[PDB]
Amino acid sequence: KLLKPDIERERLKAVNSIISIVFGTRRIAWAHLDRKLTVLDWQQSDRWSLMRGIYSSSVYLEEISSIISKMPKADFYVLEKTGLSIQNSSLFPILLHFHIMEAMLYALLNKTFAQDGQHQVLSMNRNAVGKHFELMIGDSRTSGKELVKQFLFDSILKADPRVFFPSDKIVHYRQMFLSTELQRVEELYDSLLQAIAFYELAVFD
Amino acid sequence: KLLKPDIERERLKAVNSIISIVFGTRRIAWAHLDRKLTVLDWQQSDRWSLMRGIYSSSVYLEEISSIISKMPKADFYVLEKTGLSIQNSSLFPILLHFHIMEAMLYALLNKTFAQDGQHQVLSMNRNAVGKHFELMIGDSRTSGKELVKQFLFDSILKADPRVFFPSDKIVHYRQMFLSTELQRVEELYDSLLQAIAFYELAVFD
Repeated sequence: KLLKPDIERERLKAVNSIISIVFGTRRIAWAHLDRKLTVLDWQQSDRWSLMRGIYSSSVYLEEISSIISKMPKADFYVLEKTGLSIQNSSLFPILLHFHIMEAMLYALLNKTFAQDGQHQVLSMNRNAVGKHFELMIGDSRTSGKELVKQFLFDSILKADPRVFFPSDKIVHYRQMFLSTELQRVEELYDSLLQAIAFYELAVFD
Repeated sequence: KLLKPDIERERLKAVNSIISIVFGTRRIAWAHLDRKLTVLDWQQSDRWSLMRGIYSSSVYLEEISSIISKMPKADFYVLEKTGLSIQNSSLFPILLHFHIMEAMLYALLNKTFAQDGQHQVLSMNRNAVGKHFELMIGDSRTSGKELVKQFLFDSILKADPRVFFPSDKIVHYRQMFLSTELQRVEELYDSLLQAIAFYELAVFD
Protein backbone atom coordinates (compact mmCIF):
# COMPACT_ATOMS: atom_id res chain seq x y z
CA LYS A 1 0.00 0.00 0.00
CA LEU A 2 2.93 2.31 0.69
CA LEU A 3 4.66 1.97 -2.70
CA LYS A 4 3.28 1.03 -6.12
CA PRO A 5 4.26 -0.77 -8.26
CA ASP A 6 5.69 -3.58 -6.12
CA ILE A 7 9.50 -3.53 -6.11
CA GLU A 8 11.57 -6.30 -4.55
CA ARG A 9 13.03 -5.44 -1.15
CA GLU A 10 16.42 -6.22 -2.71
CA ARG A 11 16.41 -3.33 -5.19
CA LEU A 12 14.90 -0.96 -2.61
CA LYS A 13 17.55 -1.56 0.05
CA ALA A 14 20.39 -1.04 -2.47
CA VAL A 15 19.23 2.40 -3.65
CA ASN A 16 22.02 4.94 -4.09
CA SER A 17 19.76 7.96 -4.72
CA ILE A 18 16.18 8.93 -5.56
CA ILE A 19 14.42 11.92 -7.06
CA SER A 20 11.25 12.78 -5.14
CA ILE A 21 8.70 14.71 -7.22
CA VAL A 22 5.59 16.54 -5.99
CA PHE A 23 3.33 18.74 -8.09
CA GLY A 24 0.21 20.80 -7.61
CA THR A 25 -2.07 22.58 -10.06
CA ARG A 26 0.44 25.43 -10.52
CA ARG A 27 3.93 24.35 -9.44
CA ILE A 28 6.22 21.33 -9.33
CA ALA A 29 9.21 20.62 -7.09
CA TRP A 30 11.75 17.83 -6.75
CA ALA A 31 14.56 16.76 -4.45
CA HIS A 32 17.53 14.48 -5.18
CA LEU A 33 18.57 12.55 -2.05
CA ASP A 34 21.18 9.82 -1.78
CA ARG A 35 21.20 6.90 0.66
CA LYS A 36 23.30 9.06 3.00
CA LEU A 37 20.20 11.32 3.20
CA THR A 38 22.16 14.10 1.48
CA VAL A 39 20.10 16.66 -0.46
CA LEU A 40 22.18 16.77 -3.64
CA ASP A 41 19.64 18.98 -5.44
CA TRP A 42 16.36 20.66 -4.50
CA GLN A 43 14.37 22.79 -6.94
CA GLN A 44 10.91 24.14 -7.63
CA SER A 45 9.42 25.85 -10.67
CA ASP A 46 6.08 27.50 -11.45
CA ARG A 47 4.71 25.76 -14.56
CA TRP A 48 2.26 28.59 -15.09
CA SER A 49 1.19 27.55 -18.61
CA LEU A 50 -0.61 24.42 -17.40
CA MET A 51 -4.10 24.09 -15.94
CA ARG A 52 -5.56 27.09 -17.80
CA GLY A 53 -8.82 25.50 -18.95
CA ILE A 54 -7.31 23.24 -21.64
CA TYR A 55 -5.66 19.81 -21.36
CA SER A 56 -3.21 19.92 -24.27
CA SER A 57 -0.93 16.88 -24.29
CA SER A 58 1.54 18.80 -26.45
CA VAL A 59 1.85 21.50 -23.78
CA TYR A 60 2.24 18.89 -21.03
CA LEU A 61 5.00 17.29 -23.11
CA GLU A 62 6.85 20.60 -23.50
CA GLU A 63 6.56 21.40 -19.79
CA ILE A 64 7.46 17.97 -18.44
CA SER A 65 10.30 17.47 -20.94
CA SER A 66 11.74 20.82 -19.84
CA ILE A 67 11.36 19.91 -16.16
CA ILE A 68 13.07 16.52 -16.38
CA SER A 69 15.92 17.91 -18.51
CA LYS A 70 17.22 19.48 -15.28
CA MET A 71 17.13 16.24 -13.25
CA PRO A 72 20.26 14.12 -12.71
CA LYS A 73 20.19 10.36 -13.01
CA ALA A 74 18.68 8.47 -10.07
CA ASP A 75 17.81 4.88 -9.18
CA PHE A 76 14.15 5.69 -8.57
CA TYR A 77 11.79 8.58 -9.22
CA VAL A 78 9.09 8.86 -6.56
CA LEU A 79 5.71 10.54 -7.15
CA GLU A 80 2.75 11.05 -4.84
CA LYS A 81 -0.23 8.71 -4.80
CA THR A 82 -2.96 10.99 -3.47
CA GLY A 83 -6.39 10.23 -2.04
CA LEU A 84 -8.42 11.62 -4.94
CA SER A 85 -11.07 9.33 -6.41
CA ILE A 86 -13.55 9.45 -9.28
CA GLN A 87 -16.64 9.66 -7.04
CA ASN A 88 -16.25 13.40 -6.40
CA SER A 89 -17.11 15.32 -9.57
CA SER A 90 -16.01 18.73 -8.26
CA LEU A 91 -12.40 17.49 -8.17
CA PHE A 92 -12.43 16.13 -11.75
CA PRO A 93 -10.19 18.92 -13.17
CA ILE A 94 -7.49 18.38 -10.55
CA LEU A 95 -7.65 14.59 -10.79
CA LEU A 96 -7.31 14.69 -14.58
CA HIS A 97 -4.32 17.06 -14.35
CA PHE A 98 -2.63 14.79 -11.78
CA HIS A 99 -3.10 11.67 -13.91
CA ILE A 100 -1.71 13.38 -17.02
CA MET A 101 1.35 14.62 -15.10
CA GLU A 102 1.80 11.15 -13.60
CA ALA A 103 1.40 9.41 -16.96
CA MET A 104 4.06 11.47 -18.73
CA LEU A 105 6.46 11.27 -15.78
CA TYR A 106 6.09 7.47 -15.75
CA ALA A 107 6.75 7.37 -19.51
CA LEU A 108 9.55 9.94 -19.78
CA LEU A 109 11.51 8.96 -16.65
CA ASN A 110 11.50 5.22 -17.46
CA LYS A 111 14.22 5.75 -20.04
CA THR A 112 15.16 2.05 -20.36
CA PHE A 113 11.80 0.37 -19.66
CA ALA A 114 11.28 -0.78 -23.25
CA GLN A 115 14.50 -2.82 -23.04
CA ASP A 116 14.48 -4.19 -19.47
CA GLY A 117 10.88 -3.91 -18.25
CA GLN A 118 12.00 -2.70 -14.82
CA HIS A 119 10.00 0.11 -13.25
CA GLN A 120 12.01 3.10 -12.03
CA VAL A 121 9.04 5.40 -11.30
CA LEU A 122 7.09 4.75 -8.11
CA SER A 123 3.99 6.24 -6.50
CA MET A 124 4.18 6.73 -2.74
CA ASN A 125 1.12 6.98 -0.52
CA ARG A 126 0.79 10.64 0.49
CA ASN A 127 -1.48 9.84 3.44
CA ALA A 128 1.15 7.50 4.90
CA VAL A 129 3.82 10.19 4.49
CA GLY A 130 1.54 12.63 6.29
CA LYS A 131 1.06 10.26 9.22
CA HIS A 132 4.81 9.56 9.35
CA PHE A 133 5.54 13.24 10.02
CA GLU A 134 2.43 13.82 12.20
CA LEU A 135 1.05 16.42 9.77
CA MET A 136 -2.54 15.11 9.74
CA ILE A 137 -5.65 17.03 10.77
CA GLY A 138 -8.63 14.79 10.27
CA ASP A 139 -7.69 12.64 7.30
CA SER A 140 -5.96 15.46 5.39
CA ARG A 141 -2.45 16.87 5.64
CA THR A 142 -1.25 20.19 7.00
CA SER A 143 1.80 22.09 5.82
CA GLY A 144 5.28 20.73 6.40
CA LYS A 145 6.77 24.21 6.08
CA GLU A 146 7.66 24.44 9.77
CA LEU A 147 9.09 20.91 9.82
CA VAL A 148 11.29 21.63 6.79
CA LYS A 149 12.31 24.94 8.36
CA GLN A 150 13.53 22.97 11.38
CA PHE A 151 15.68 20.74 9.17
CA LEU A 152 17.06 23.77 7.33
CA PHE A 153 17.60 26.18 10.25
CA ASP A 154 18.14 24.06 13.37
CA SER A 155 20.89 25.25 15.69
CA ILE A 156 22.05 22.22 17.71
CA LEU A 157 23.71 19.89 15.17
CA LYS A 158 25.10 17.76 18.01
CA ALA A 159 23.38 14.53 16.92
CA ASP A 160 22.97 12.82 13.55
CA PRO A 161 19.96 14.52 11.92
CA ARG A 162 17.39 12.89 9.65
CA VAL A 163 18.51 14.82 6.55
CA PHE A 164 21.82 16.38 5.50
CA PHE A 165 22.46 19.44 3.35
CA PRO A 166 25.92 19.88 1.74
CA SER A 167 28.03 22.90 2.63
CA ASP A 168 28.09 24.20 -0.95
CA LYS A 169 24.29 23.91 -1.21
CA ILE A 170 23.06 24.90 2.27
CA VAL A 171 23.47 28.63 1.61
CA HIS A 172 21.45 28.40 -1.61
CA TYR A 173 18.79 26.16 -0.04
CA ARG A 174 18.29 28.64 2.80
CA GLN A 175 18.05 31.61 0.43
CA MET A 176 15.57 29.60 -1.64
CA PHE A 177 13.41 28.76 1.38
CA LEU A 178 13.34 32.35 2.65
CA SER A 179 12.74 33.95 -0.76
CA THR A 180 9.77 31.63 -1.41
CA GLU A 181 8.55 31.51 2.20
CA LEU A 182 5.85 34.15 1.74
CA GLN A 183 4.47 32.32 -1.31
CA ARG A 184 4.38 29.04 0.66
CA VAL A 185 5.44 26.62 -2.08
CA GLU A 186 4.01 23.48 -0.48
CA GLU A 187 5.37 21.27 -3.27
CA LEU A 188 8.94 22.28 -2.35
CA TYR A 189 8.41 21.18 1.26
CA ASP A 190 6.49 18.04 0.28
CA SER A 191 9.16 16.83 -2.15
CA LEU A 192 11.79 16.95 0.60
CA LEU A 193 9.58 15.17 3.13
CA GLN A 194 8.59 12.47 0.62
CA ALA A 195 12.27 11.73 -0.06
CA ILE A 196 13.07 11.47 3.67
CA ALA A 197 10.01 9.28 4.23
CA PHE A 198 11.03 7.01 1.35
CA TYR A 199 14.35 6.23 3.04
CA GLU A 200 12.91 5.93 6.55
CA LEU A 201 9.98 3.68 5.60
CA ALA A 202 11.22 1.73 2.55
CA VAL A 203 15.04 1.66 2.67
CA PHE A 204 16.26 1.74 6.28
CA ASP A 205 13.64 -0.34 8.08
CA LYS B 1 -8.43 23.26 -35.33
CA LEU B 2 -8.09 20.17 -37.53
CA LEU B 3 -4.61 19.26 -36.22
CA LYS B 4 -2.92 20.17 -32.93
CA PRO B 5 -0.20 21.15 -32.25
CA ASP B 6 0.57 23.49 -35.15
CA ILE B 7 3.14 21.99 -37.53
CA GLU B 8 5.05 23.80 -40.27
CA ARG B 9 3.44 23.21 -43.66
CA GLU B 10 6.92 22.21 -44.87
CA ARG B 11 6.98 19.18 -42.57
CA LEU B 12 3.40 18.17 -43.41
CA LYS B 13 3.88 18.14 -47.18
CA ALA B 14 7.21 16.29 -46.85
CA VAL B 15 5.63 13.37 -44.96
CA ASN B 16 6.81 9.94 -46.09
CA SER B 17 4.51 7.87 -43.85
CA ILE B 18 2.26 8.13 -40.80
CA ILE B 19 0.87 5.86 -38.12
CA SER B 20 -2.82 6.54 -37.49
CA ILE B 21 -3.94 5.46 -34.00
CA VAL B 22 -7.50 5.09 -32.66
CA PHE B 23 -8.25 3.59 -29.26
CA GLY B 24 -11.37 2.86 -27.27
CA THR B 25 -11.88 1.50 -23.76
CA ARG B 26 -11.27 -2.10 -24.86
CA ARG B 27 -9.03 -2.04 -27.95
CA ILE B 28 -6.49 0.02 -29.85
CA ALA B 29 -5.91 -0.05 -33.60
CA TRP B 30 -3.49 1.57 -36.01
CA ALA B 31 -2.73 1.90 -39.71
CA HIS B 32 0.62 2.67 -41.34
CA LEU B 33 0.12 4.62 -44.59
CA ASP B 34 2.82 6.14 -46.79
CA ARG B 35 2.41 9.24 -48.96
CA LYS B 36 1.37 7.05 -51.91
CA LEU B 37 -1.64 6.05 -49.75
CA THR B 38 -0.40 2.46 -49.38
CA VAL B 39 -1.55 0.54 -46.31
CA LEU B 40 1.82 -0.81 -45.20
CA ASP B 41 0.35 -2.13 -41.95
CA TRP B 42 -3.07 -2.23 -40.30
CA GLN B 43 -4.03 -4.11 -37.14
CA GLN B 44 -5.66 -3.92 -33.73
CA SER B 45 -4.98 -5.12 -30.22
CA ASP B 46 -6.87 -8.11 -28.86
CA ARG B 47 -7.74 -7.43 -25.22
CA TRP B 48 -5.90 -5.46 -22.55
CA SER B 49 -5.99 -5.04 -18.77
CA LEU B 50 -6.90 -1.34 -19.02
CA MET B 51 -10.34 0.07 -18.17
CA ARG B 52 -11.21 -2.70 -15.70
CA GLY B 53 -11.84 -0.58 -12.61
CA ILE B 54 -8.55 1.13 -11.75
CA TYR B 55 -6.09 3.58 -13.33
CA SER B 56 -2.52 2.41 -12.64
CA SER B 57 0.21 4.33 -14.47
CA SER B 58 2.50 1.30 -14.17
CA VAL B 59 -0.10 -0.86 -15.92
CA TYR B 60 -0.66 1.77 -18.63
CA LEU B 61 3.11 2.00 -19.16
CA GLU B 62 3.34 -1.78 -19.57
CA GLU B 63 0.40 -2.00 -21.99
CA ILE B 64 1.33 0.99 -24.14
CA SER B 65 5.01 -0.01 -24.32
CA SER B 66 3.92 -3.42 -25.61
CA ILE B 67 1.63 -1.82 -28.21
CA ILE B 68 4.32 0.60 -29.41
CA SER B 69 6.87 -2.22 -29.76
CA LYS B 70 4.70 -3.59 -32.59
CA MET B 71 4.56 -0.31 -34.51
CA PRO B 72 6.95 0.66 -37.30
CA LYS B 73 8.65 4.03 -37.47
CA ALA B 74 6.84 6.90 -39.17
CA ASP B 75 7.24 10.63 -39.66
CA PHE B 76 4.10 11.40 -37.63
CA TYR B 77 1.78 9.54 -35.28
CA VAL B 78 -1.78 10.85 -35.51
CA LEU B 79 -4.17 10.35 -32.59
CA GLU B 80 -7.89 11.02 -32.49
CA LYS B 81 -9.12 14.15 -30.72
CA THR B 82 -12.68 13.43 -29.55
CA GLY B 83 -15.30 15.92 -28.41
CA LEU B 84 -15.55 14.70 -24.81
CA SER B 85 -15.61 17.69 -22.45
CA ILE B 86 -14.58 17.81 -18.81
CA GLN B 87 -17.88 19.68 -18.26
CA ASN B 88 -19.69 16.34 -18.79
CA SER B 89 -19.22 14.55 -15.46
CA SER B 90 -20.89 11.30 -16.57
CA LEU B 91 -18.05 10.47 -18.98
CA PHE B 92 -15.08 11.17 -16.72
CA PRO B 93 -13.92 7.51 -16.47
CA ILE B 94 -13.66 7.34 -20.27
CA LEU B 95 -12.22 10.85 -20.54
CA LEU B 96 -9.58 9.97 -17.94
CA HIS B 97 -8.67 6.79 -19.84
CA PHE B 98 -8.38 8.71 -23.12
CA HIS B 99 -6.14 11.39 -21.61
CA ILE B 100 -3.83 8.84 -19.96
CA MET B 101 -3.55 6.95 -23.27
CA GLU B 102 -2.86 10.18 -25.15
CA ALA B 103 -0.34 11.48 -22.60
CA MET B 104 1.73 8.30 -22.71
CA LEU B 105 1.52 8.04 -26.49
CA TYR B 106 2.72 11.64 -26.80
CA ALA B 107 5.56 10.88 -24.39
CA LEU B 108 6.67 7.51 -25.79
CA LEU B 109 6.30 8.12 -29.55
CA ASN B 110 8.32 11.39 -29.45
CA LYS B 111 11.72 9.73 -29.42
CA THR B 112 13.67 12.83 -30.55
CA PHE B 113 11.50 15.62 -29.07
CA ALA B 114 13.79 15.97 -26.05
CA GLN B 115 16.64 17.09 -28.35
CA ASP B 116 15.00 19.24 -31.06
CA GLY B 117 11.55 20.06 -29.69
CA GLN B 118 9.80 18.97 -32.90
CA HIS B 119 6.43 17.36 -32.24
CA GLN B 120 5.84 14.04 -33.99
CA VAL B 121 2.54 13.10 -32.29
CA LEU B 122 -0.52 15.01 -33.49
CA SER B 123 -4.19 15.05 -32.49
CA MET B 124 -6.70 15.12 -35.35
CA ASN B 125 -10.27 16.30 -34.79
CA ARG B 126 -12.59 13.28 -34.97
CA ASN B 127 -15.62 15.42 -35.83
CA ALA B 128 -13.80 16.98 -38.80
CA VAL B 129 -12.81 13.55 -40.10
CA GLY B 130 -16.47 12.59 -39.71
CA LYS B 131 -17.65 15.50 -41.84
CA HIS B 132 -14.95 14.78 -44.43
CA PHE B 133 -16.35 11.29 -45.07
CA GLU B 134 -19.99 12.50 -44.75
CA LEU B 135 -20.52 10.15 -41.79
CA MET B 136 -22.30 12.73 -39.60
CA ILE B 137 -25.98 12.44 -38.78
CA GLY B 138 -26.65 15.52 -36.69
CA ASP B 139 -23.58 15.94 -34.47
CA SER B 140 -22.98 12.19 -34.03
CA ARG B 141 -20.62 10.17 -36.22
CA THR B 142 -21.94 6.96 -37.75
CA SER B 143 -19.90 3.86 -38.51
CA GLY B 144 -17.31 3.92 -41.28
CA LYS B 145 -17.67 0.18 -41.91
CA GLU B 146 -19.42 0.66 -45.27
CA LEU B 147 -16.66 2.97 -46.52
CA VAL B 148 -13.88 0.57 -45.51
CA LYS B 149 -15.77 -2.38 -47.00
CA GLN B 150 -16.02 -0.37 -50.23
CA PHE B 151 -12.29 0.41 -50.10
CA LEU B 152 -11.29 -3.23 -49.54
CA PHE B 153 -13.67 -5.00 -51.95
CA ASP B 154 -13.93 -2.56 -54.87
CA SER B 155 -13.98 -4.61 -58.09
CA ILE B 156 -15.27 -1.93 -60.49
CA LEU B 157 -11.99 0.03 -60.84
CA LYS B 158 -13.45 3.04 -62.66
CA ALA B 159 -12.48 5.71 -60.10
CA ASP B 160 -9.10 6.66 -58.68
CA PRO B 161 -8.83 4.73 -55.39
CA ARG B 162 -8.36 6.82 -52.27
CA VAL B 163 -6.24 4.12 -50.60
CA PHE B 164 -4.20 1.18 -51.89
CA PHE B 165 -3.72 -2.25 -50.31
CA PRO B 166 -0.57 -4.09 -51.46
CA SER B 167 -0.93 -7.55 -52.97
CA ASP B 168 1.02 -9.40 -50.28
CA LYS B 169 -1.29 -7.78 -47.70
CA ILE B 170 -4.70 -7.35 -49.38
CA VAL B 171 -5.40 -11.05 -48.81
CA HIS B 172 -4.84 -10.66 -45.07
CA TYR B 173 -6.74 -7.37 -44.77
CA ARG B 174 -9.88 -8.87 -46.32
CA GLN B 175 -9.95 -11.90 -44.03
CA MET B 176 -9.24 -9.55 -41.12
CA PHE B 177 -12.37 -7.57 -42.04
CA LEU B 178 -14.56 -10.65 -42.45
CA SER B 179 -13.40 -12.29 -39.21
CA THR B 180 -14.04 -8.98 -37.41
CA GLU B 181 -17.28 -8.13 -39.25
CA LEU B 182 -19.20 -9.91 -36.47
CA GLN B 183 -17.58 -7.87 -33.67
CA ARG B 184 -17.28 -4.27 -32.46
CA VAL B 185 -14.17 -3.21 -34.40
CA GLU B 186 -14.83 0.48 -35.01
CA GLU B 187 -11.29 1.45 -33.94
CA LEU B 188 -9.90 -0.59 -36.84
CA TYR B 189 -12.15 1.19 -39.34
CA ASP B 190 -11.51 4.62 -37.82
CA SER B 191 -7.71 4.20 -37.79
CA LEU B 192 -7.76 3.62 -41.56
CA LEU B 193 -10.21 6.45 -42.25
CA GLN B 194 -8.19 8.89 -40.14
CA ALA B 195 -5.01 8.04 -42.09
CA ILE B 196 -6.71 8.74 -45.43
CA ALA B 197 -8.23 11.98 -44.14
CA PHE B 198 -4.81 13.13 -42.90
CA TYR B 199 -3.31 12.86 -46.39
CA GLU B 200 -6.34 14.36 -48.15
CA LEU B 201 -6.77 17.30 -45.75
CA ALA B 202 -3.23 18.10 -44.55
CA VAL B 203 -0.75 16.69 -47.10
CA PHE B 204 -2.43 17.08 -50.51
CA ASP B 205 -4.50 20.24 -50.96
